[PDB]
Amino acid sequence: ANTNIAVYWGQNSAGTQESLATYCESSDADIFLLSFLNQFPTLGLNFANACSDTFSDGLLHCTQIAEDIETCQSLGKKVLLSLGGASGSYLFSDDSQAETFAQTLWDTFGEGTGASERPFDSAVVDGFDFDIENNNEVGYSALATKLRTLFAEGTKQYYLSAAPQCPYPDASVGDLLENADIDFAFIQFYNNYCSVSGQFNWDTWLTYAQTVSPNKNIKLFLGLPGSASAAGSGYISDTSLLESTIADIASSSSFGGIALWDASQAFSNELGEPYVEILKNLLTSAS
Repeated sequence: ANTNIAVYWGQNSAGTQESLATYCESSDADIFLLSFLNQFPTLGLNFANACSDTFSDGLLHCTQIAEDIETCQSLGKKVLLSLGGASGSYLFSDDSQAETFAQTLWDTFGEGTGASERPFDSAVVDGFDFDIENNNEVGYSALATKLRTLFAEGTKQYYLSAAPQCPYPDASVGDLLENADIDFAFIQFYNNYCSVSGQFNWDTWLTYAQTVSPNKNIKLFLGLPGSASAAGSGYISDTSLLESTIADIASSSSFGGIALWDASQAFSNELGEPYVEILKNLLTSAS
């Protein structure tokens, strides 16, 4: 499809973040990226105010999120766990360490049967997003490649995504995007020279999809802030500009839709219609 909306959820950018299920029951969004597994290989999660309980060892234990992942999935939504963010608390030393970690993710969050503490109990994520922000690329391609092998053990389709910023190549997930099979790229077109109103470089990303990406069918997403306060710059309130941008980029099989930072912002920002709704509708109208 070229009409999907992806939203990050978990970090409460707007302050007023509601439960994950609240957004899945909205109908404006299709893919939900839980933000974030912010610490690894030694596991640590952070979902701002949305989960506070822990196992004895301090690892988050999130029964409401677990319930909500299942609700979301019954409603046809996909829910991926996003690795990374701005914490500064993750790194792989090498490919072998990252391959071990694939097994860890599978057993902790996927359909793996290896006995592990499960932050989401019997809920099973639909895959993983790589929002690596520390400019260290080691291991992610090996991790993604190993995950693909493990997914065959499961009983549903799994997805891998990455969240580069628009400068190409990306200094954190470039190697991953060039060397692993990735379903979705949620490309950040703001806080950078290549934003929509700057020197918009969608063309470069299209070249990447068509000629570099191991998955030729990878779907590129226009990543935007969900409100004026969701990022320093790059918020687009001009609906004519949104409309013309979508018209330009929807013209290829590589266009997947729009990704938004974050749900709390895109759902609550009204212009008096929720911003996420405005975008969902522009996508379907272009289709």
